[PDB]
Amino acid sequence: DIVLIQSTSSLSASLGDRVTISCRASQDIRNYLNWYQQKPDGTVKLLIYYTSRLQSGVPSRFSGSGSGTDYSLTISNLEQEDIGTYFCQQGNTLPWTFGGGTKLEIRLQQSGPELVKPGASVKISCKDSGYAFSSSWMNWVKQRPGQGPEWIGRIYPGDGDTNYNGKFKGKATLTADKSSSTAYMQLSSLTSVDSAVYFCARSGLLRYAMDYWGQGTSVTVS
Repeated sequence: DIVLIQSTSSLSASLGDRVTISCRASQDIRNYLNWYQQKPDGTVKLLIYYTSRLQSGVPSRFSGSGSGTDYSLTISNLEQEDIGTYFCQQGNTLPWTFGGGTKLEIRLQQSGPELVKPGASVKISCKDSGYAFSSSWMNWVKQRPGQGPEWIGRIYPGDGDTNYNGKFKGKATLTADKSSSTAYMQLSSLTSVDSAVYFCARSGLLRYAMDYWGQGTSVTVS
């Protein structure tokens, strides 16, 4: 599996400062590198895809560069709304993998939180109001505090096709219901390591770029 490293895990700067965050891959990822921004409230948005393309709506102060194994994201002049944690993600080879994240500071409808007993199981949902639910891939991502997110797998509701990250094949079961435009993920035999926030994130135009995100579901093992 490809490993992504963000050598700076935390950085503080001043408003107006130029900021540049690095992402290094263990092997050539052929520019299939995306950047996500997670606000302090936990919401996630795709900011840059395919190394340098800005998602619609993203301010021009954001830019991405790189090639081979070395990539970077730059904010030309920092604004308050840019505070949060940035994660790079490669889309060259499955399973998709993310960097550990870089927290920056100033110097889809998912189901509710669940509290589970050790060894129990949970089944969380993600409803898509978009018309392309049945013709898009619904991905699921795990995020533990301060850890690099992990891509769990994906399902194509159109025909039920699934792809799992080997690490989660015995842990997660993905299903979907086209009639209600809802995707589900069942997590089995939960351990303390399974306590995390789980996100559903859709991809379609670019399979390796998740352009629509749910707000996340916090699963806690007691």
